[PDB]
Amino acid sequence: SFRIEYDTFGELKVPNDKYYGAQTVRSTMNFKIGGVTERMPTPVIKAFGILKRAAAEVNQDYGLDPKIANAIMKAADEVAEGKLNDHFPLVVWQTGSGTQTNMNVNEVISNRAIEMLGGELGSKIPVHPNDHVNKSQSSNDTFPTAMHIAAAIEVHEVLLPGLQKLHDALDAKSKEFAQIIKIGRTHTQDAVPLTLGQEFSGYVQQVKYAMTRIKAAMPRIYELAAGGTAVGTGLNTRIGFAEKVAAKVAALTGLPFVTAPNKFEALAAHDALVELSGAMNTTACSLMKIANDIRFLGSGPRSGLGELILPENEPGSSIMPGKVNPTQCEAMTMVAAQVMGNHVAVTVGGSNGHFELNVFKPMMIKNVLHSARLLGDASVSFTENCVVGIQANTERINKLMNESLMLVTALNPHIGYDKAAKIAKTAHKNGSTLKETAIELGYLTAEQFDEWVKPKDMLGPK
Amino acid sequence: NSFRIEYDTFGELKVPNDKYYGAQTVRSTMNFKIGGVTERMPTPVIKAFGILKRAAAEVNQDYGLDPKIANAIMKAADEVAEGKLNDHFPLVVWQTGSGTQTNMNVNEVISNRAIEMLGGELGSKIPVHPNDHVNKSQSSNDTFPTAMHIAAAIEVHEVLLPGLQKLHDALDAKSKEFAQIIKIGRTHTQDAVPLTLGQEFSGYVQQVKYAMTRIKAAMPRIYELAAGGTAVGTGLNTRIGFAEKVAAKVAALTGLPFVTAPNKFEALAAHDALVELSGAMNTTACSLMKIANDIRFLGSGPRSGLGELILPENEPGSSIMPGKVNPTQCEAMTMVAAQVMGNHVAVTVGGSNGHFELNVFKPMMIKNVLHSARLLGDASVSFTENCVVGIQANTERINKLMNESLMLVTALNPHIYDKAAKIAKTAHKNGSTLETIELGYLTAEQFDEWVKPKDMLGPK
Amino acid sequence: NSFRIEYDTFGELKVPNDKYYGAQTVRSTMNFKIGGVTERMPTPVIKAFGILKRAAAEVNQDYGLDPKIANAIMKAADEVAEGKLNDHFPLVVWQTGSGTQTNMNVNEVISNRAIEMLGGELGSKIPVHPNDHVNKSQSSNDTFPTAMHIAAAIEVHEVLLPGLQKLHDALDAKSKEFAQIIKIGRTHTQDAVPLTLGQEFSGYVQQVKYAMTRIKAAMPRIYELAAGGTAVGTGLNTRIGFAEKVAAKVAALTGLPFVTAPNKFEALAAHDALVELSGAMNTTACSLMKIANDIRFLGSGPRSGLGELILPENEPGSSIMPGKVNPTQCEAMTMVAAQVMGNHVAVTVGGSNGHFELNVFKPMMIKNVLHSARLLGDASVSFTENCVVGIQANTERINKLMNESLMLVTALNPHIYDKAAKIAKTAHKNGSTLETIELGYLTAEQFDEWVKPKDMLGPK
Amino acid sequence: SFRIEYDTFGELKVPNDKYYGAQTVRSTMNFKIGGVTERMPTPVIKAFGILKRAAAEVNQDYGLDPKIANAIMKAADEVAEGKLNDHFPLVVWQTGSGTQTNMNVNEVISNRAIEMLGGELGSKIPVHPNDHVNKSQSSNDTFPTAMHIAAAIEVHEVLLPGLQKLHDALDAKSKEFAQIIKIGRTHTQDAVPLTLGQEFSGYVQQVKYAMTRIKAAMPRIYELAAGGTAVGTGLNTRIGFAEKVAAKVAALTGLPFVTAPNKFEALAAHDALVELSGAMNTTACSLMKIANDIRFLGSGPRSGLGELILPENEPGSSIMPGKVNPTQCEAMTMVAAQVMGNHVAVTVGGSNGHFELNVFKPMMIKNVLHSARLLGDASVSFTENCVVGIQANTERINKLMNESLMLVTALNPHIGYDKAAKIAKTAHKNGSTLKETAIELGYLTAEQFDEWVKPKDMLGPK
Ligand SMILES: N[C@H](CP(=O)(O)O)C(=O)O
Ligand SMILES: N[C@H](CP(=O)(O)O)C(=O)O
Ligand SMILES: N[C@H](CP(=O)(O)O)C(=O)O
Ligand SMILES: N[C@H](CP(=O)(O)O)C(=O)O
Repeated sequence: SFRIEYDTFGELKVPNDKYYGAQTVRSTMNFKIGGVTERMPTPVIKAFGILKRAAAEVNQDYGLDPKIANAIMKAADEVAEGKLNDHFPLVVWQTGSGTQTNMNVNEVISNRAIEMLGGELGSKIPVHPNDHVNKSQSSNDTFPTAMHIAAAIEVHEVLLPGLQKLHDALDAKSKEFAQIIKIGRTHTQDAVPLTLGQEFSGYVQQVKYAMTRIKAAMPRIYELAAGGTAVGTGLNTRIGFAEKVAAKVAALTGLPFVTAPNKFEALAAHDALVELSGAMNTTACSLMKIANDIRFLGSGPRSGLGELILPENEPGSSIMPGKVNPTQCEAMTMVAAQVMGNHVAVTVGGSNGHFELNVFKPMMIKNVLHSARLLGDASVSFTENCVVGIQANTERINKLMNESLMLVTALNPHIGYDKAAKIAKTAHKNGSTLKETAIELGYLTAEQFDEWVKPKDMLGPK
Repeated sequence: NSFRIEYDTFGELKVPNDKYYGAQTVRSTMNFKIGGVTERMPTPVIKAFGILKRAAAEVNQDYGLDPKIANAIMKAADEVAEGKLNDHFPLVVWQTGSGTQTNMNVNEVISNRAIEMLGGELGSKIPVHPNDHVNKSQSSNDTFPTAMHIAAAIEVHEVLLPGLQKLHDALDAKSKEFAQIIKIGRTHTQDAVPLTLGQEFSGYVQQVKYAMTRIKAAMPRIYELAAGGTAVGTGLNTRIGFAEKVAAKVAALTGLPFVTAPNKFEALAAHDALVELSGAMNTTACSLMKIANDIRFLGSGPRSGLGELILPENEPGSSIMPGKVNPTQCEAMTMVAAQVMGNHVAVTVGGSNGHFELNVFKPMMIKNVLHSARLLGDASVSFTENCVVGIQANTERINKLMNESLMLVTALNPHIYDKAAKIAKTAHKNGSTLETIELGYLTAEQFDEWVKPKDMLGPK
Repeated sequence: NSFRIEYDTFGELKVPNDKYYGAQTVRSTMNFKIGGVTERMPTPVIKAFGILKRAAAEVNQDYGLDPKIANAIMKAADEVAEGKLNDHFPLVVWQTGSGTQTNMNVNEVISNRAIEMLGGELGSKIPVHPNDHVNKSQSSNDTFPTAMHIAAAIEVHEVLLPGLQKLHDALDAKSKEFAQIIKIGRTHTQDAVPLTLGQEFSGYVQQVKYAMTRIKAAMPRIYELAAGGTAVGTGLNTRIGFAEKVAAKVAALTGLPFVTAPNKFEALAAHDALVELSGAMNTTACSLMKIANDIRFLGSGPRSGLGELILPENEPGSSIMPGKVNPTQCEAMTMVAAQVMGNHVAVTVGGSNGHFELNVFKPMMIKNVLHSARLLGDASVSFTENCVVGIQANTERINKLMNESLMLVTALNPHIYDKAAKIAKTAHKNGSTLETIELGYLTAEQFDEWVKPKDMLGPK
Repeated sequence: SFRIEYDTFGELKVPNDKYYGAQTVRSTMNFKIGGVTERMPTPVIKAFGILKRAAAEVNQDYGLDPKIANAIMKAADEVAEGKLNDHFPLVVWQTGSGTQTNMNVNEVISNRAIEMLGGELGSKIPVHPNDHVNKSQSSNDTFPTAMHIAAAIEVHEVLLPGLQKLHDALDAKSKEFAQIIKIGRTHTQDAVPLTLGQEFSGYVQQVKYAMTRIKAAMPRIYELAAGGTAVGTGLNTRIGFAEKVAAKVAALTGLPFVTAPNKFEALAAHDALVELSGAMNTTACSLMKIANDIRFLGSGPRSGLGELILPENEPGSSIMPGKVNPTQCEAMTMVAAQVMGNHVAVTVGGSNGHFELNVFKPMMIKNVLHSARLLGDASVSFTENCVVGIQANTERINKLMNESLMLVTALNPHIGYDKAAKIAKTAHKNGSTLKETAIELGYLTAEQFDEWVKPKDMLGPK
């Protein structure tokens, strides 16, 4: 059930049902940091598939045998399509260049291509991991290329679609709640009116701006390092390889990938991952506020604010009979907190480049992909399992709004804020309504108050 | 307008005649124009340098320093320590990472003030030489870390812990005062089962008690002083016993248990103790965020919020929303909490980036630690005196909110939770009281026996 | 010693006769004693308030404000904006989370200075009333955010970007100057293949160019002003057109493309644009950490380091290690970089903690954003003028380090990597040159043809 | 291959080969945030096993049938021993109280106990998830209890043993290198001498202090919330239950667990997790410095510092023939960066408690366990695969040290620092040695220099 491969350190049993070789087994022995939970994220593996596919096709221009190139392309496609995920056992906590994973990809594509050409697994015949699959490449330019492909795909496939669904659901609710006049709260204190639609329009703008911020952080993610080789010079690669590989990846993905104009900047730093993480960090601040507001507006049902009725997805507590909780708000705010921590991890990695290579690469892409996936998935879940089903408690909203002492703000231009403040202070002290306190105080008539104090008229400038 | 003329190996320098600093300091002001006066080395570091140079001058008498000179250095150093010469320190945090510029600034000011006391000429280095006398047996590499730990320890003992002690005592007083008031608990922000306002406040008391324990637990390695390590930690060109004598002198002058760092390489190459102390203040900030934010929300209204607490009014109300008054001390405290968390990340990045024999992020690290300690201390005093001590319970409102809670039916769980859930769901749907006799699970007399909030405050 | 007497609803207040602030400001100094003078509201916020109140006064003439009063408010506001009245702002960042105390401080100072210009009595609110005239059509809730964005935009355009532009141009000059010098690359800190010192520096140039692009990309939503939202964003008790006219007036006064925020609820309830701008400065800090740290290590020695660069000497050497000179500008820059990263976390925590219609972490958020922008700007100028422009290449040392590198045998990969690895391993073990003819893989003439560093700088 | 269970929302197919029930399947449908990578960490599941075992035994004092109690204890033990890991499919990104996981544990222990008593899976007969397995408990007090048990075990079993191995290996090297005189570097510049043993003693102290800091952060992790129930009052639990459960967990683990003196503090906040994360954050700063120093000291072999020879564990690069890299230093520094980010995630969660319950619990324990595991595993790997095999390049060290211009510091007390500075400046400008420059300058004789400038004599105070 094992074959035998060798490196300069000894012989290695390799499971016969695995496409990886001696370098990968050696790497599993040397980097036992975290369990299977710490394995290189799938999107990086798939991006390596896309990248090696592109390199194999392009390398035909620079002397790669079409028969071999074709088999490498088919094997690479299987990696990209997630058919060979079980042949990647290596953790994030490896070489800072992601060398072990590049070798893992080179070995798996080599042996799968060998199998397709009816060769012997482990023979490197006729497909050699270094001479064919890694031709014109280093880990130094391929791992960054895989990071940017993986990041771009996760943003377009998961993060932005998630935020789009949340935007559309919040906007629907904004329109639905456009007529409902509620009380504003500033410093958590009773303030002047606004519509529940107006409050929700704030959330809509925040999510719209989140998608703008993420798109604004993508242009330099579309720059691929492929062609820089060891130090960015492109030593032992051919003129045009960098441009052709980038164009091939753009064609394969339908995303506007281009070669990095400066390969030194592309290898020595991952400032684009720090930039993208920063956009997701801003998104996390927006989502924390939206989810926390909805949590508190839905609080009660009796001794909270109780302005919103949130959908019940789970049965109530057995220890507090029938009690139901804003559980999607909790999942979203926990994700928001995680993204903020991930961002600091990305920042520390990004700041610690040395000369020609930043060697924090696996850690940086792990945190960026984690944040993008969590934000995308949480946005869908928060939308489908909370936002779309939110109802307004119109009776309660109307009571809380009408009872607010700060409706006397409407009397500011009519009787001055000194007299308005006396009415509010007196009504508060007496447990009285504003109307009767103003009549008893003799600042206006019952008919004047009913003309000057209409919530419907306090929703815009005059 | 009045300037004297000093020289360094780079040229002549105009030095204001009314300043005790010299050529090294003026040169440093020309080379490090990063941030305005707001970015000047914090006063506690300057004062700690005063204490340290005072200790070194006295101790150096054992190692050949003229008592006449030593005495004048001690008097001038004491003036620095007492904050009499703060205007003679114009240098910013954003200087050499060893804090060399500030050490030289201290050496020059003490030198010229001592010269003045001995009737010499300012700028002459006669008879008190900044390097040969004031900096004798020392480097910036061991003195700046010594000043950091002295400054940090004094700020913790004089500002941070006294602030938290006042907050602890005020919260504990309120816990006792509110021990009889039964309110409704909130979990997930939802109506929960009863607890006393005293019980809720006892949580806050424990958090502040544990904050003080955490800060004290982070101090033992702050009491380790680098003084004696000189350039790289070997103690090259310093005398045997100097390290122990200077530490003992600082302990005697401050009444704090300062000792020489057992490993001077660890003391110069890293400031892990500042990262540790920042971490304690970071935990404290999480506790204070929770306490201040809870009190903010419990005080919300006065009508369309929770309105359980009445917070003292310290300012007149808004003119834009007439008479509106806000939990302003809660805002100051929660903004401070957020600042401490950011400061902690700055300290961590500095702490992680030591190179070989010297960490050269020293000024940035102590600035953030002193900022956090000062803000936490001052905010704790202000939050205590201007909010906590004056908090009142809205007993009428609390009683209504608690009695009306559907989750009082939890008391019926051991008596009759399936049936309890039906009562709560029905009462909720009907806008009825837990009347809902109608369901026929108990008599009016049984409900009055089985549902007493007074009995739901403990295990049985 | 000279005091006048003002009143609020809480009592009488002594106000220094030589101060333009009033009862609200003195009350605020009594209630918010958190940090010393170092924690005072940053000057750029005060100046931005000057610009904003100037704009409001002029625009308010359309909505019934007496031109005589309006004119005096405009002159007094201009003095605030020009930094003539900085001593009349004693309030700290750690106040109300809306920045209400500072808005009142601005309203009072402009009121009393305008009163003085019109020959009235200081403290009288006659004929210029702080609330009725200077604060007309406004709340703190929409004015403080407006001041934050004006202050942030001006600091970015006047300090941060000019600083990075100088650094970009200086690095680019050096890139061109060093375009012919072939050095050894380092990956994992290990000896790698050649690149030019110009190529390495072109990396730094791109990083700074992209930093300026990132900051500019983060500005569009900073140009959105909240002015017109008043209390909760509805614009209650303000006039139609006021929001657009005030934004257009600020744009005209500053020459920056300020516009009214399309959604005033988003503008009051959150400061996501400050979190976005802080994020751009956070990325910039990662770029500058790398550039400054690389130059620090490349300049290391002069004998037992890398010693590829000769950094300008700006200070005299150490007296403790005679003549020793250090990369002090690199230390100032990397300490600033670490500070920006911490500041960013403070901004993020504040930004995440909005409640309903108002985020009340406003002063803390703008303090951290302005701190980061100022430090990055000033450090970029200082690092440029006092280090980068004067950097020299040690061509003799660079040439030795590069020619002796075992990884020049990489050039032989396409000619003869198994054989290339044997040559490197043998030369290393023997302390020999790549002589190692002995292995017999090529002739002395073939090696001289196949191994030219000049040919290893590009793809073929 | 499926049985059928019901909740108030519909019928649910439950795989017959799974011990979880309707609440768990419902939770998998409602919380699709991240894949299997985001599943509740195993140590939390195992800690739930220990906790439910303790509760079942103790509950016999308060009316739980011994027959049932015994079966619950056996099933709980299987969870604790990691025999039933595949029956826990729920993610971290659930209810902030960890309610879904508590229910998952209650269901699995219920059905496994039912199976042991020959009952029908899904019947809740005779072992009821709520009435028996969750007896005297809430999620609010059990999830915090599981967090502290999991955290304490990870610290004692993984983190501290890892740091102990690193401490001992660094101390061995300190002793081994005690005679080797190298050049100190301050600001990265050539400084005065110290032994390689002295430099390594710095690292030893940092790791010793790391273990002290972690132990100093444990006392409040040993406080268990069990007994607080819903809000901390202990409503619907029995007097003595809190103390007995804590004592039982202490006995089962051999760790000094005690009941939290204040259950309000224990439910409303997780300040102890923030405290422990802070200790691991300080540890990360220490390990960043140690790993980065060793990386740079091992740099070359020719155009770096080259003072250390690091063990080769992998074959050299094929693109740069024979090039070998400090890969364990990279794994360690990437872990250090991750711990710093995790710490910010923990801090944000810890700061955001509301009234009687902090609902960031799963996110906080995930980050704490991640940091502890990574630090522990990286410490072992860095020790075994780098530190124990480090050699000194004595020839190179001796050259770099003897050539340093700052050996003239030894002449400070003999000829004053002004004359010493002239010698250094002149020798530098002339490319000369200190000795001959001092003779040519005429500040001392060849015999005086050889007496006054001995590196052996510059290693201590005089
Ligand atoms: N990691 C690369 C070499 P590779 O491309 O083999 O990963 C380096 O040493 O710089
Ligand atoms: N900064 C110190 C020496 P000093 O004591 O002069 O500050 C160094 O160069 O290592
Ligand atoms: N702070 C504002 C009002 P102001 O404009 O008085 O600052 C509020 O109470 O919402
Ligand atoms: N989560 C608890 C109830 P449970 O114990 O069922 O998890 C709450 O609502 O406070």
